[PDB]
Amino acid sequence: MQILLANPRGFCAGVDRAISIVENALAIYGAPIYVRHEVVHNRYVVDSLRERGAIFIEQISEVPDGAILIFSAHGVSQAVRNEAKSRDLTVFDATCPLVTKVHMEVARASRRGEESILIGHAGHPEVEGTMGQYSNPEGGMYLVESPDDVWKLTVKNEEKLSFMTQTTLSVDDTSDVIDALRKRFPKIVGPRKDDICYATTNRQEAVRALAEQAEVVLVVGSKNSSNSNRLAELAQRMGKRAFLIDDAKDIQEEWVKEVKCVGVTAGASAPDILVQNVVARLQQLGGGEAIPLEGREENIVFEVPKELR
Amino acid sequence: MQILLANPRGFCAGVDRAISIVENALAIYGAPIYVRHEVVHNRYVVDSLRERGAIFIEQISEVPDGAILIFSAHGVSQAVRNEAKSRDLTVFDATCPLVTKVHMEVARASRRGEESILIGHAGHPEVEGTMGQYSNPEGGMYLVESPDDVWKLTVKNEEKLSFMTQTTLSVDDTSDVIDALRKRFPKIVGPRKDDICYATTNRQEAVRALAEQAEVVLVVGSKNSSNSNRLAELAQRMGKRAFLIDDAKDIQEEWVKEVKCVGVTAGASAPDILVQNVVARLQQLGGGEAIPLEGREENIVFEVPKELR
Ligand code: DMA
Ligand code: DMA
Ligand code: F3S
Ligand code: F3S
Repeated sequence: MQILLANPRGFCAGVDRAISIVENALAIYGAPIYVRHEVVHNRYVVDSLRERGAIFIEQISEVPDGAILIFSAHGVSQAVRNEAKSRDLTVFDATCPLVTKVHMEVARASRRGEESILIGHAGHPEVEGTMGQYSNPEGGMYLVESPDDVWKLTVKNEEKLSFMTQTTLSVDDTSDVIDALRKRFPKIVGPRKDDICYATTNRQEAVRALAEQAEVVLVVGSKNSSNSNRLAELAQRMGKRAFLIDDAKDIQEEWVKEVKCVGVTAGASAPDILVQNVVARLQQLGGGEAIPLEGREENIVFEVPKELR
Repeated sequence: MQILLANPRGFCAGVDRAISIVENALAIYGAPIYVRHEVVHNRYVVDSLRERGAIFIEQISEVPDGAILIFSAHGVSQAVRNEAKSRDLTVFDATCPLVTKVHMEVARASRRGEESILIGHAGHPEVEGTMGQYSNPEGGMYLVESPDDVWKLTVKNEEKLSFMTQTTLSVDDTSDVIDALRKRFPKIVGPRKDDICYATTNRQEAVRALAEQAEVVLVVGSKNSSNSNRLAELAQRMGKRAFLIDDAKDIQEEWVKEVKCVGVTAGASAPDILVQNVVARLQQLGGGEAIPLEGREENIVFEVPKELR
């Protein structure tokens, strides 16, 4: 059985920065360090940090006074940010710069009292944080997940309307939502294409290439990782059995039973060590040396705040 | 005399990467290493690299077969890229990712055969490279520098039009041109605001804050550096005497005599050592300890290609 590895795969710049922020905070201030929401959606990373003294909570009311709190890479609403500010807490923001970018556009629309539409998945922390940047009652902030949602949305004034998107969506599905938005609201303004980040776009391009060669695709990533789910979904849509797994232990023999070529990739929040263990398991199951496919080279790095070096 | 330092100032992520590409190529392959055009618009940087074995040329035809060629941070046209590709040369592209980003949009428009308008300064290498991404004869690629140029522009189809901008322009001036574009071509499409990079936006924001306290502003940068000139221009437009200088040696006593507060900043292509030397010179001219102003933190880094690390 041939083992192919998608390229690029794994850690993006926002995730590496976010994890480093927590690790450095722990090294500088020692345990415990509070983090609002899993720093990144990866069980291994979260479990490891917890073992190191990090405490993950969902609400600021779960954080003691005088404590150190870090916002996850997914970002937080202004309400959450203000609640933390009103509290006696030292705050470090690990929100990815590319999520913050969208936040600023929403804040701008809110200040102008102009309505905005966000394309994203309800319930996701990034959506909650981004929609949470809009506060002007005279305007409006709406969420749409599909063309159907666009088809039934009504706004106060479509002459002054803008849109933004979640950073980890399916490039193809989002394109369809945007087409619908422009057909429905011809005067709507937004980015050239979307707010989907480079890492998401690159990994989806990479898994598409992997899928046209592999019969089965394994995506290393946790169940609550949006970008990871989109990778598995993309492969499945291409007619390939694709599985989202946290570690090599989740691999079932039947999945690669008599398979001549299996492909492996990883979400933006999955550590390389997990991929290495998955490859080792596949090799125990008959796979040969892992072959990395040629791909788009990534060179972006986001540094931790000087205050945490 | 009080010395204030703008923040941020100096090296951006694109320049740091570009210089590192030339330095590492030299370290790995040794001299000579050929570079098309100045890697960055800074006399000191170019002179230093030349002293290290880099040979700056104007046309790829000046480069011998089997040699190593590097494209400057400003980018190159498709014609130049294809010329190098057909040659027996090892090519490393130091084009800044943020310039490449704009290149991609122009190529996209050319593919669709839709006309594009670039806001930029004629003669600049970045403009040459970006307009050089448009090839479709059925479309069109136009350059505009002012609102006036927009008023006089004639296009084939105003229904299918898009715009892009140079990365180092004046944020305020470009805003004026864009306002004119949308007023003239209501259906024109483009980015939310412009293609001015974070570094340019941040340095202009920083010099604005500096000029509010300083009576005189020294901008470290070469005469052919677009972003550097915009910093000096911004300070001068605020009513402060501004000087664009290559190094401490250019400082004239008369410029700062009796001056109570002098501010110092540097363009994206100027090394920090030059700023340190300028501060030293100002100190022997009566200046005190240099005081860094508080500013927007930058955390972006662009790694050199894996082959050159
Ligand atoms: C945009 C972002 C913060 C990505 C990090 O990956 P993740 O799996 O932790 O988050 P997501 O669920 O958005 O893919
Ligand atoms: C966009 C870019 C490559 C900036 C680097 O600075 P530079 O002085 O070398 O070039 P520019 O003339 O565009 O400011
Ligand atoms: S938005 Fe940021 S954290 Fe990762 S997947 Fe995208 S870079
Ligand atoms: S476009 Fe790139 S090289 Fe510097 S000034 Fe801007 S980052």
